[PDB]
Amino acid sequence: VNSFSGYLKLTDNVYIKNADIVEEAKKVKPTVVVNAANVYLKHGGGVAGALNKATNNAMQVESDDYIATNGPLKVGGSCVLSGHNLAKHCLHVVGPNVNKGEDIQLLKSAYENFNQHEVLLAPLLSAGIFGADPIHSLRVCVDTVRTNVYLAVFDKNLYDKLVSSFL
Ligand SMILES: Cc1oc(=O)oc1CSc1ncnc2[nH]cnc12
Repeated sequence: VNSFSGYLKLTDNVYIKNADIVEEAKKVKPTVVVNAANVYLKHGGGVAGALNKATNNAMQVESDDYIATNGPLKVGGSCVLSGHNLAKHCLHVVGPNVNKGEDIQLLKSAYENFNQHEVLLAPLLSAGIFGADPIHSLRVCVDTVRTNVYLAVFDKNLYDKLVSSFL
């Protein structure tokens, strides 16, 4: 038993809800919240901008030191950093950005990072401003992640479409 509430169960291990991931993190304080990161951990907009704003820019400060020490992530890769006031940990995962021409097959590799964590609160990777088809992202999530994932979909219209079209 865990504290996630109001989710629709899609599969044995995947759950979905129309929610703001920032507000969901602040209420659940999950062990892991996933950020829709880029390789530079520049948290400007989308999910990343919103999570970082909710940390009063502490996520960005921590991220800049991480990059200064380690260099950029790989597309499809991840790193674990602090969850600040939102979660114990933040798993920063880089899905391919279609608006940069990145290979969409890297979406499966990106979701594989979720399997290193028993339970996660997450957005759909490569959705929103990363330009991928969210229906496809949900399919890859279901077919790749084996651990327990709670997906927050900000937009109510998209949430309903994701549920209604789910196979
Ligand atoms: C736009 C975007 O940018 C990013 O990096 O990921 C996403 C995923 S959609 C999203 N955008 C904002 N708040 C949310 N809460 C739950 N899903 C979302």
